[PDB]
Amino acid sequence: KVFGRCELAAAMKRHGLDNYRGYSLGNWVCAAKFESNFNTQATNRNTDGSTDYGILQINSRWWCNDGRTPGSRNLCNIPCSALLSSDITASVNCAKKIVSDGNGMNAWVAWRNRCKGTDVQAWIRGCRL
Repeated sequence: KVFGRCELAAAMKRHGLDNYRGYSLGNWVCAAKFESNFNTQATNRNTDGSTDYGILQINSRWWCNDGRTPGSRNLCNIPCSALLSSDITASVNCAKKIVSDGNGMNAWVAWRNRCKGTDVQAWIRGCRL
């Protein structure tokens, strides 16, 4: 599913992402924009052989099992395919684990390069929330 901007903000809020670990909703929406362009089915293969999955491009080296990432872990205890659902529950639950890990949202490189320090509130402006 390709979410609308406000539609995803509402879904993220419903699922408890607003100010999770102190990161406002705009931060999460901005990270989703640049990671996946709001497309739950986004995938992208990395040079190391891992793959990024879903709206928040969660990676198979640590967080999910795809069966093809040697040496990897599955710390969210989910198949990576769960991260491609129209229902963002699995992505959210795993993202909360990730953002709790130490480096906050710096775990998402697109967030650190394109969202961090910006006026992220723009991403939820106008939305019925």
